[PDB]
Formats: sequence, C-alpha cells, structure tokens
Amino acid sequence: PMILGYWNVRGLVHPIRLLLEYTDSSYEEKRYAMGDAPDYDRSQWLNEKFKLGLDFPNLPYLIDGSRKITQSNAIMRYLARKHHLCGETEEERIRADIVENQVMDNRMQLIMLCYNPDFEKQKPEFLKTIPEKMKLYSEFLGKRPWFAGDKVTYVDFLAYDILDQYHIFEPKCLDAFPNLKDFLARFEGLKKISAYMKSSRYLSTPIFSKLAQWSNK
Amino acid sequence: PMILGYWNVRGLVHPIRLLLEYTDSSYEEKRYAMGDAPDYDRSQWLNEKFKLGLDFPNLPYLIDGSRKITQSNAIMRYLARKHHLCGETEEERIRADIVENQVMDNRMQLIMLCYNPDFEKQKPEFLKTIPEKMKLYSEFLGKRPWFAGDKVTYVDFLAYDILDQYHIFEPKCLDAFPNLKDFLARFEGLKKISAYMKSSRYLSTPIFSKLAQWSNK
Ligand SMILES: N[C@@H](CCC(=O)N[C@@H](CS[C@@H]1c2ccccc2-c2ccccc2[C@H]1O)C(=O)NCC(=O)O)C(=O)O
Ligand SMILES: N[C@@H](CCC(=O)N[C@@H](CS[C@@H]1c2ccccc2-c2ccccc2[C@H]1O)C(=O)NCC(=O)O)C(=O)O
Repeated sequence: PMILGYWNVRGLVHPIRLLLEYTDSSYEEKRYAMGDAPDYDRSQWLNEKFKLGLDFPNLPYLIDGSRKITQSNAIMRYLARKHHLCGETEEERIRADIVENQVMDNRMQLIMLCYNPDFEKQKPEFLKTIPEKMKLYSEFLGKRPWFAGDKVTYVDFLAYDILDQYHIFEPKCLDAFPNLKDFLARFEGLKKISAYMKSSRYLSTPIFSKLAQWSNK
Repeated sequence: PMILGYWNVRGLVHPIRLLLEYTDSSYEEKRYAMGDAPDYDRSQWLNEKFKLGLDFPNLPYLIDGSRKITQSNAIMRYLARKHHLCGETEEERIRADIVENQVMDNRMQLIMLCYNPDFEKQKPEFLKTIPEKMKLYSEFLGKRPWFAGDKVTYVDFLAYDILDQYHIFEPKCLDAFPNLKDFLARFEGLKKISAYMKSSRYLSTPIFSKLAQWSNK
C-alpha cells in the first residue's frame, strides 16, 4: 500500500488523510510521536528522516511504490491527478490555485499566533481579524456548492480543514456566514467522509504539536 | 496590457517579473511605495486594496483582461498554463510541484531570519544550515539542464530566484555545487533574461522592505 508519514497530530495533514479516505486509497500511516517539554524529543522521526530516499526529507511524506513525495500541496496534487479531482476548465484551475495558496496563508497566521509565548494577550487582536477572513471565503464561494465550481475538487479538502480549524478556535465565527456553515455540513455529508469520521483512524485534535499554546494536547 | 501590482522591492515577485519578460508579455507594473520609519505608511496600497475587484486582495496581483489573480504561486501557474511552461509528464509535474513548495519553504526561512530583531545573533547559526539546503537542490537537479527535466518550466524561475537570493546572502554558498552555479548561468543566458537584466525595469535589490534587518535599502 501507500505510506503516509506525519506526526500524531492533525497539523496540516488533515486534507491528505481525508483525500486518501474519499478516494478509497489503499494506505497505511506512520504517526510519529513527539516527546513532552522541555526537550520535545523528535527521535522517532529523526532516526529515519534521512533513510527513506526522499529528495527533500520532510513531514508529511507519501510513498506510493517507487514515487516518494514531500510537500503537503504536492501530495494533494498527486492524489488529485490520480483520481481526477483537479479543475477541468481554466476558471476552475484558477479558483483552485488561489484557494490552495490562500489556505496556506490563513494556516500560517493561525500558527504564528498559536506558537507565540504571548498567545493570551495576542489573541484579542487576532479574533478581531477573523470576520474579515471568513467574509472573503464567504463571498468567494457564493452560491456554488464547491470552491472551484460545481464538482468537488482537492481544494475543498483544504478549505474544509482551515474553516473547521478556525471554527474550533472561535466557534461563533461562521454564524454570520450561512454558506460557510452549509459548506462544512455538505463536506462532512459525503459518504466516505462521514464513514471516516466514525473510524478508529480519525484524528480531529490536537491540531498543534506539544510546543504550541493552544490545541497542543 | 496586463497589470502587475507589488511593492517597489524584489520581495517574492522576482519570478513573475522574469516570466513576464521571458514570455514577451504586454504588461505594466504598479510599484507601490511604503513610507519611512516610524510608521512606514502603506496607504498607497491600502487606499485601493478593496477597490480592484480581487477575490482575496493582496500583493502581488495580476490583472489580465477579465482575469484578476492574487497569490504569487497562482499567478505563476496561470502564466505557465498561458504559455505552455508546465510539466508535460507525470514525473515532471511531480518535480515541479515539489520544487514550487520547497522554494516557498526556503523563502519563509530567509524572511524569518531577516525580520528577526536578533538577526545579528541568529545569522551565524543560519549560515551553518545553508550547505544542507544547497546540497538537496544540487542532488535533485543532478545533471538535468532544468528542474523539471528537459524543458524550462515556470519552476525554473522560482528556483532561480531563491538560489540567487541565497547567493546574495552568502556569496560562497554555491562553491561546492557547480551544477547550481551552472544553472544560474544557464538561466541568465536566456536571451530575454539577459536583455531584461540590463534594462531600466530590472530590480534586483532591495529584497525586503524598510523593516527588515538585511537587504532593506
Ligand atoms: N511546506 C511544508 C511544511 C513543512 C513542515 O514544516 N513540516 C513539519 C510539520 S508541519 C508543521 C507542524 C508540526 C506539528 C503540528 C502542526 C504543524 C503545522 C500546522 C500548520 C502549518 C504548519 C505547521 C508546521 O509548522 C515537519 O515536522 N517537518 C519535518 C522536519 O523538519 O524534519 C508542507 O506543506 O509539507
Ligand atoms: N502567499 C501570498 C503572500 C502574500 C503577502 O504576504 N503579501 C505581502 C507582500 S509579500 C510580503 C513582503 C512585503 C514586503 C517585502 C517583502 C515581502 C516578502 C518577501 C518574501 C516572502 C514573503 C514576503 C511577504 O512578507 C503584502 O504586502 N500583502 C498585501 C496585504 O497584506 O495587504 C503570495 O504568495 O502572494
């Protein structure tokens, strides 16, 4: 089977775990453990980081026979191509490309805050910016069922993750945006997704590693 | 013509300006200026941020007829598709996807050091990690002329930029990797590139904004 490697946290790998499930992919995971403070030992991963034949060793990685990939977006893309979940027109490609990158930005902004030792006093200032972030996603999606247009694409997997993440962070952040709540419901509604959510493999939290100030256990 | 908007710095937009030239694109740029310390006014941009009709307003943006795009990677892919500068086989597509994402990682690493108040103290430790990063690009490229394979693709513009930036940061960083120095000279050798580098439009430095600790003027 295919081998997915990542930490034993949701981190940025949720869309991949979801995509593997949605596609009926035959895979096994290697969930690396991180030690507690103050050392935060990474040896389970460091012991093999340089022994897997990866070009640019990192987590996550996907081993698919002879093919070894790193970089989360590259992995999503690989699986999208294999299962025809890319945009089919130029307009769908452009929307998927923008979303792909936008999600990373919003992910980085959350990480910046969550790893700040000043988290508690920085928070109020971050909360302030949430409404604007959601509004842009809300207006982008508009009345479409999916982010690229009329059919699910890999970018829905990314968008779901980051919307879910913000909603965990600030549970009232989607109240003003019905289409976003609807989207989350629609996604969770997909048969293979609904099935996975009830499985032993499902890992919703923690989001971050033990070093974080929030969702770190 | 097409319109490219960004700051009047190199920042992360070098690969797009080079691609616009390489492709003989009919473009104009709007280079916004930031004021000086202590407030470093961003008003030239902020006054029009929400009036351009962008889905997710940001810099850079590219207006191309009826298309309005943001997210530097999405601009790069849009132009790659436009001009047939994408990978043509599955192997080339994987290589380009890995490289695009890996360049952004190495880019972020540089930006984090350069905006750190403790730059001077951090520098030393940062220089020690260069060789390892350079070796991965060197081993990845190997004997190929270009990063994806036999043909120039948009990822070569990305890789050019990050290898060039690192080489500016540490002039000896490519000594032990002739294939990388070879690539820089090959890229620079493309006719439209060489012409552009002698022109009034070329902007090689500053890389960062006024706020940075390095290459800020
Ligand atoms: N751009 C690359 C990302 C390469 C990368 O940095 N990987 C991390 C893990 S990913 C990390 C993380 C670790 C635990 C918990 C959460 C995160 C996370 C969450 C959101 C956004 C970024 C992060 C990140 O801070 C890693 O552990 N690397 C192994 C190593 O260096 O030996 C990608 O998209 O794939
Ligand atoms: N992922 C997105 C990135 C969207 C984004 O952050 N844009 C910055 C300009 S880019 C910025 C920068 C500003 C000045 C000088 C240098 C940089 C820079 C250089 C290298 C790497 C990252 C950077 C960044 O620190 C900005 O000014 N945005 C307008 C705004 O927020 O209203 C992309 O890839 O396009």
